[PDB]
Amino acid sequence: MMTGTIETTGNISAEKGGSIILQCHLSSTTAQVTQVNWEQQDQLLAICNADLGWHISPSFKDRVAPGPGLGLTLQSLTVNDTGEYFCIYHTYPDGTYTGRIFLEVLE
Amino acid sequence: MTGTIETTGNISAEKGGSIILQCHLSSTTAQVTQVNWEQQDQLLAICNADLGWHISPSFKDRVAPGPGLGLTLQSLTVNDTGEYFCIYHTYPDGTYTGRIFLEVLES
Ligand SMILES: [Cl-]
Repeated sequence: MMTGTIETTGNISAEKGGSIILQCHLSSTTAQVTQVNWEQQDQLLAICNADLGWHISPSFKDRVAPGPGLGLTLQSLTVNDTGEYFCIYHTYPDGTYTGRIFLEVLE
Repeated sequence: MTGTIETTGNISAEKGGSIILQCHLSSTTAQVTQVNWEQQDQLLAICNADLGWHISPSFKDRVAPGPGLGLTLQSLTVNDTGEYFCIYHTYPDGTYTGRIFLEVLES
């Protein structure tokens, strides 16, 4: 019933120390994007709210720049950064769409 | 981090009658972007701070918005039995979820 789909930047590799762009895109729906959250299973990274702008959560402020667009740029990568990241689009009237990216930080 | 959700709890109600599902978000000053009413599988309604109520079309006959941020179900059937979720999408806090289990009865 819900027609939106999400593309993402895929399952990726960067190396210890570097940077990476996390990005998604919502296709195939005319619904309004009211907010995008970036999260892990257990943690919030950042929110773009259509009305209010970007908020980066304090534990990531140091090493995360908003954008480009609705994406996120991770800096100073460590091994601990390995795992799943999620771009969560909150929309009206369709509701929540979620894309997934797996990151692996290399030895 | 700081918010908590009260709900109307776990409920029994009678085949054919009506019920109010309600949640309240406390202990956070964060702005509520919208509140989704969902089952595990499906969206029932969204109340969005800018756009107002959307009642999802397949539920329009049996779900009336309100009171406030809650939902009223009418003409319950045994299928209506299950989990309902009130999912607050907020800035800068993120998502808080309240749970309500509905068990619908004969006699
Ligand atoms: Cl807002």
